[PDB]
Amino acid sequence: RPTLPIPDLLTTDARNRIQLTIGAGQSTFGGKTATTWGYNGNLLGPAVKLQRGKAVTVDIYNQLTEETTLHWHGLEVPGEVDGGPQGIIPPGGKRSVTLNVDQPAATCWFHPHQHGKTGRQVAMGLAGLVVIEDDEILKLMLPKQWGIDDVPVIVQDKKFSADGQIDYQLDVMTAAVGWFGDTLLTNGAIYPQHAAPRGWLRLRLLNGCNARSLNFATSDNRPLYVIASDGGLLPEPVKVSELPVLMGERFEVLVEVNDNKPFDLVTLPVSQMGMAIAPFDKPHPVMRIQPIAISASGALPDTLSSLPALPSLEGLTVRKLQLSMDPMLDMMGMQMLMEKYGDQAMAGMDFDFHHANKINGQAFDMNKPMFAAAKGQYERWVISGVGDMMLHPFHIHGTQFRILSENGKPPAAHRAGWKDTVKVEGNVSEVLVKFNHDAPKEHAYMAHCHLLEHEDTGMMLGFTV
Ligand SMILES: [Cu+2]
Ligand SMILES: [Cu+2]
Repeated sequence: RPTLPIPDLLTTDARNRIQLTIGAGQSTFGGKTATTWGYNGNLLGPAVKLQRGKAVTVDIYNQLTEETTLHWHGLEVPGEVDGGPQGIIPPGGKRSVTLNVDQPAATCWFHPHQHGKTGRQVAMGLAGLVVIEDDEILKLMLPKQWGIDDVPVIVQDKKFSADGQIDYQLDVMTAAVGWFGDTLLTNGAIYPQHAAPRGWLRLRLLNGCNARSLNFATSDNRPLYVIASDGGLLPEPVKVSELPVLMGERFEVLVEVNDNKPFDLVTLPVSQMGMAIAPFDKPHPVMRIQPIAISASGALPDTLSSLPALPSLEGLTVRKLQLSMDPMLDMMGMQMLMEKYGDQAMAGMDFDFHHANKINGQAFDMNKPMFAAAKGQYERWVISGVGDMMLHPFHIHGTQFRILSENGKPPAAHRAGWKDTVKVEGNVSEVLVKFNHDAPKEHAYMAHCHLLEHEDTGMMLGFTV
């Protein structure tokens, strides 16, 4: 196996600046070359490291021949630096943003948010990481050797043309069910291996797929200790045998490397339209873990953090957000899916498409924020997928929120801490959300489905603070 590539840990320079160059290059998948995009590279990006309470200025150089934006998914920052569809960086141009980090330690990420082209731009290779650190987390003695026992794991699927190029399309099928492929990448590589010291291994898992949900496990069924979610440390570790991860969600887990036998991190088949088509109809290797006898001292603490209590529900503003899809889109999309793949496309399951996906009866309008949310006050947002059968990992910019109910039930323990994404699929979810920073109509916050093709075809709204 190839060794697992490790995104460079990128810190501020002497003048508190960081440089990111967005550019086209070449990558190789199964010996066949593909044009790919990356941040400071051919593909994917670095891990930008940030400290709570410390400002940094990021200089962003768009070296593509098309417009793009740069969104910091998970970051509690004003709209002005949030990099939504309004944050155009012109081809060949430079834009600088100041990030004043004021949130708990977490693994966040960044990616484009170009109007109607987010799916393509992510599919082409653009994604990076954000490692936020604070006073508190460094006291825990968690594994911390970057790329040795503290390893990022960005898992993505791609579809390739016969000639080896990435095969991306926003068409009627993918507008309905999302863009998905038959090849799995782990930090850009096909089934790589990582050499992990005996003791404890920390994986910072990111589901960077456009539309594919994942469910992580190990090949020999050893447990995963979930220590962190989108927005940071849980109160204490949650021990699981498997870990579902929605598009754009991050979890950090520890895995015990307690002997010398190699094992795989795998993803288990999911029940989501399109996603159980072979070879994802069976458990699928993500990466091979090879135990090695080199120095490590990371540990699993009993107690990780203390989070605030859920706010009292009494008197909070409630906002309804009804997710919907044009029924003509669902029919045609599911029709083209069967025409392409056949029966397996429905395993586990019991006309201008460009504006067919909606929230509150409206496809995204960049010039029309849907509402003004309060600043510094909890609100209760109620997001409903009643009426359609698709999966909608619902993401809200400018915040880390608490899940009160997820798609019918109180959240699983490992999902009860800080989240920026909530599952919506045929039912209704509730979040307790607070915005610590402002966003004017000219640089509004987004709230949207993170199934990228849904977002690109209207399942997004803007809101101010
Ligand atoms: Cu985001
Ligand atoms: Cu959706």
